[PDB]
Amino acid sequence: KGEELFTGVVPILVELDGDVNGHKFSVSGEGEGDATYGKLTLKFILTTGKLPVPWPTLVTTLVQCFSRYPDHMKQHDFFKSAMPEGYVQERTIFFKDDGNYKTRAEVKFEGDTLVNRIELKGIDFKEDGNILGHKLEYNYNCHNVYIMADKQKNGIKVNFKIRHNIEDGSVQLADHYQQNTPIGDGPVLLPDNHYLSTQSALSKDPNEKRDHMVLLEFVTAAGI
Repeated sequence: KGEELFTGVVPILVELDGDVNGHKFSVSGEGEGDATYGKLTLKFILTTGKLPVPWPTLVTTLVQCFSRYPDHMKQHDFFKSAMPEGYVQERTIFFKDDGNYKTRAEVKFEGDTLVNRIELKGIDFKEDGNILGHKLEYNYNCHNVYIMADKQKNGIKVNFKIRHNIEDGSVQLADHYQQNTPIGDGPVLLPDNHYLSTQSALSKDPNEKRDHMVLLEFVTAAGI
C-alpha cells in the first residue's frame, strides 16, 4: 500500500551530517516530490561549517521513492513498497584517484513528510584534487541507475558511475555501490532488473546569500 502514500505532492526534508577529511558540516534540504511525474524540487542550504566539497558530489547522497514507475512496472517499485516504515540506503562512493564517501541514510515518513536522514564520512581527499580544490563544473549529466534484487538480503543493490565534468574537458568519475534494505518487517516488492533514468538540473536562488544548491530532477523507471 506504500505506493498510495505518493499519489499527490509530498513534502520532503533532507538532513546531511557530513565529515570530509575532518571538515565537519551540515546541509538542510526542503521541498517536495510528485512521484506521479517523477519530479523532485529541493533547495539545500549549508547550515553548519564551511562546504569542503563541490555541491555536485553530494547530489546522489541528498529519495528514489519519488521515481515514476510506469503502470506496467508498479510491481518492481521496492522504494514505495518499503513505506511508510522506510528503508536504509547505504553507499560507498569512490572518487577515481581521490577519496571516498561512506553514507548511511534512513528514508521514512515522519508524520506526512518524507525524510532523508544521512550520515556521510569522507576520507583520503587530496588537498589540490578535483574535490577539495573545487574544480568540478556546477552541472549534472543524465545518468541511468541499474536496480537488481538481492533476495537473500531482503533488498536491492545498485552500482553506477557518475561523470562530473571538469572545465579543462577531463571528468571526475564517482563509482557508486548502493544497498537498500527495509526498516520494517512487512513484505516489500523485490524487483526484476530495471533502471532509473535520472535528469538533474542544478541552479542558484538569486536571493540566497548562504552557500546552497537548488535541484530539479525527473526520474523515470524503464527496461521491463
